[PDB]
Amino acid sequence: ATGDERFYAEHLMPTLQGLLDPESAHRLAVRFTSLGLLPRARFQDSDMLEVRVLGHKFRNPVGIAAGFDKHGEAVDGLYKMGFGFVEIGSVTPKPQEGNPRPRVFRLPEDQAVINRYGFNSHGLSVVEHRLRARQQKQAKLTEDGLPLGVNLGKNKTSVDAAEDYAEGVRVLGPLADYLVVNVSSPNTAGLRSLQGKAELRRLLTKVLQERDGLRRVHRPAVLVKIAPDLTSQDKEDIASVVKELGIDGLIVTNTTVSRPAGLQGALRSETGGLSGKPLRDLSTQTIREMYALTQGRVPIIGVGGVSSGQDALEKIRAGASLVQLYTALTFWGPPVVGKVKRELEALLKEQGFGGVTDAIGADHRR
Ligand SMILES: Cc1cc2nc3c(=O)[nH]c(=O)nc-3n(C[C@H](O)[C@H](O)[C@H](O)COP(=O)(O)O)c2cc1C
Ligand SMILES: C/C(=C/CC/C(C)=C/Cc1c(O)c(Cl)c(C)c(C=O)c1O)[C@H](C)O
Ligand SMILES: O=C(O)c1cc(=O)[nH]c(=O)[nH]1
Repeated sequence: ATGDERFYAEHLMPTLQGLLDPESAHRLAVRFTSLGLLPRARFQDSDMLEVRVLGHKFRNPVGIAAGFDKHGEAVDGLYKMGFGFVEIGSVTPKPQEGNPRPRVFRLPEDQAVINRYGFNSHGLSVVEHRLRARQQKQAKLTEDGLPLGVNLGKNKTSVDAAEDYAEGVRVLGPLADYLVVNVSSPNTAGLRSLQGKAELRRLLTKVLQERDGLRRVHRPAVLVKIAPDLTSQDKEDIASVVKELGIDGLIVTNTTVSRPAGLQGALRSETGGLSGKPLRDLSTQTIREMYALTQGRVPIIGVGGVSSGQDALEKIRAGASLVQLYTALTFWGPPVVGKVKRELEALLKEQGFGGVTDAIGADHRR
């Protein structure tokens, strides 16, 4: 390990967290990142970490999960941090405030967070203009193995969920390498019901028609982000719809409304989605299930509790082609990105994989 990793993890981050409420801390993190005020990213990505998936090259398989940069303000700073790809959002069609404060909570004893933001969003028009200001810069980044994802949500008061997602495809689709249909936020009433077979089929048919209507150079992959709290029936149904419609991939998983036995944080019974270590293995097992149900033919972005190279490799071996993290960044700071990549490379070598690609779904072939 490096000195930076230790300093951030043991001293700087815990000290700053002791001084700032979680939302203020988040806002400062976005601001600092957007301005490029970050420790020097020492880790050079090796060829072993390159993944080709979703019609793109990814320089490394470690991305920033949705919810950190909700409004597309810090994309370049996130690449500077060493992320192989950036996902922004969720973005709603109209601007909306989200829930009253406080709405984010740290569980330090669990290395977890609970949030109930409720899709606070600058809205499609603001984010569209923000991305347009760097659209050609992004085109070059994408070509150089650094793709951009855009995660779409729906407004609280909308009377037509499918039309909300359709508007997101039309407005932000042309600026994204991939789009995410987020039907798994636990913080918007009725949203998770869109994961049901009939609702999902209707919704995704509309989303895919809108995507297919975009010009070729502006036509993103479409992925669906799912909950960790689905029944076996729900998962079978999602896999069936994914295959029927030719959905490009899955993001597995969002936060959990479960509260695993053993949580110690004083704030464990706050309403919202739980992220970080207590989610890790629930997410891994959901990746494992979804990979098997889709016969390994549908790319999966694995997310939930990734804080180390071992966490990343477990999700990759379970069937993820790429991974994302968020909560680990909140505890360990920017050095966690290089840490995960360096550990992942070392483990791939130790386990006799030629690269990340060889390890994808390896557990299913044991
Ligand atoms: C504060 C916070 C805000 C989030 N906002 C979003 C969001 O807007 N859209 C989304 O799809 N996921 C959102 N997520 C979920 C993350 O993208 C990710 O699925 C989840 O936190 C698991 O990863 P982690 O354990 O590495 O944080 C959010 C998570 C947190 C902690
Ligand atoms: C350059 C940086 C300075 C960070 C200062 C700080 C105090 C971060 C903790 C933190 C939290 O405590 C919490 Cl609760 C959240 C949600 C977030 C959400 O992002 C979060 O970043 C970052 C590391 O990129
Ligand atoms: O905005 C939020 O509350 C939010 C959205 C989401 O998809 N996941 C999450 O944990 N929080």
